[PDB]
Amino acid sequence: GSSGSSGLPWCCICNEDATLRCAGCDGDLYCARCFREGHDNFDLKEHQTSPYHPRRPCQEHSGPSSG
Ligand SMILES: [Zn+2]
Ligand SMILES: [Zn+2]
Repeated sequence: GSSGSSGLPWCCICNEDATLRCAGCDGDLYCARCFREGHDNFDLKEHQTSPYHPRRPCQEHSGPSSG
């Protein structure tokens, strides 16, 4: 498949805030959720991701949170 998405600055899944960039998926920017959701079982062994940093589109100003 080719005709589809081009490359949003946010997660290619939710499009809220991408914090990772999959090289195996054509540099597809993913988040810490959608990614660890599916990109945690497949042959990710090759899908080398990187700490992508967009134009602070949907960034946050707080420390660590749980819950
Ligand atoms: Zn996402
Ligand atoms: Zn991938």
